[PDB]
Amino acid sequence: LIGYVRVSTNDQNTDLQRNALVCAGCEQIFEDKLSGTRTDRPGLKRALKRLQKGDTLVVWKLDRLGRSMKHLISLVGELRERGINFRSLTDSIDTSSPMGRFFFHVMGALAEVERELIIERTMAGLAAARNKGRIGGRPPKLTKAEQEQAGRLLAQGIPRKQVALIYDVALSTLYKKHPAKRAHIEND
DNA sequence: AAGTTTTTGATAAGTTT
DNA sequence: AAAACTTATCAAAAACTT
Repeated sequence: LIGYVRVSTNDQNTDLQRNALVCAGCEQIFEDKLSGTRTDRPGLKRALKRLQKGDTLVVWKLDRLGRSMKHLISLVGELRERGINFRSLTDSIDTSSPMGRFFFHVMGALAEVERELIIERTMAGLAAARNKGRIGGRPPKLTKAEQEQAGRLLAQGIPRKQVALIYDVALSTLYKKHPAKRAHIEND
């Protein structure tokens, strides 16, 4: 019984989603913009607040919409959470009551596969690029010639809280050998 | 742009002469 | 034995790739 509208960037395809619900017999308007960084609902972010947690929702173009990347499915599954579903017209996407709900409930929950295998496709251009031509991981800032260097420092007269200063390693790295000073258990 | 695989690093898990 | 101290968990990372 609600109502929402999406903007792309031009006022050309705005009236397409605007008065698109002009007869949708809604009750509330929710215009917004994307001009900024669409990484934080750059428009009408409180529509989910003052919403009828009991009755259905309203929005129509899942096309031009914030709906993006892997997350577009992650949190959108909050409809089934409260008391709504969907049922626009531009895309008569089967929804509304259980007719669509439990018919497009395994379309967003099973939507895994839609890209769940891209977990392999993506690993293709990587598991291959690997082989012997560039692994693809944090580049070592410490050189092998400078690693074994301390192989005889603190073995002739060098302490601990001093061996590392010109190197400036870390606050957990350094020690990667035999014991040092009593007591155990990590944390970093 | 959703990933790895290495090789990394400031905060939180831990005693007894 | 209280917190010194060397740990083995937790992000961000610079390298890269679908």
